[PDB]
Amino acid sequence: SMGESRVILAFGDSLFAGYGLDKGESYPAKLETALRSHGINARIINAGVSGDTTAAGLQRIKFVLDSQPDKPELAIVELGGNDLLRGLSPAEARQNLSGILEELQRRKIPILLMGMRAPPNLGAKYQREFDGIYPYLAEKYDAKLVPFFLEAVADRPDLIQKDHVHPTARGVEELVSATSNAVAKALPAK
Repeated sequence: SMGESRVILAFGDSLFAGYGLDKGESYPAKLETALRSHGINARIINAGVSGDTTAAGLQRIKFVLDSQPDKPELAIVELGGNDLLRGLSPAEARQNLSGILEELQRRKIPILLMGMRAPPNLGAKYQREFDGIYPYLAEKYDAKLVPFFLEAVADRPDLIQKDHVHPTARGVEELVSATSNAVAKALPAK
């Protein structure tokens, strides 16, 4: 094919950075290769930063854009999962994401928003509020939306890395039942 590659900014968190994966296995790298099958030669800027919250993304969006030798022709924005992990306000996440999208819109950079979904641990009230920020933002900022970015792995635990293992409250009881003898034995008798 003719011509320089199309520049895409992948602006996100550990899901773009490729946490736990080897070189070339991250989503932006594999997406770049897959776009060849759509007739596209892309250079995807991997601006994923592990642990980035929406506020962290807002803090760096201008710097990331100003650092580019070639202006992005599309920005893919994938943030909010870390806000969920910290239990942070969904309203503040929406406000922070709004600031990111406003900067992209100012520069006339098209936006694709990757929708994030809350797990049931925080409760239905928080989950409904968090999930709704993405369709709201896509409408407000004329962005295309992938409603549920992680949908394709949602029912596939075999496709999810084993790393953090946080017991549930019932899981904690299981650990206590298995380890209390050892604790009692390690404590000097009174």
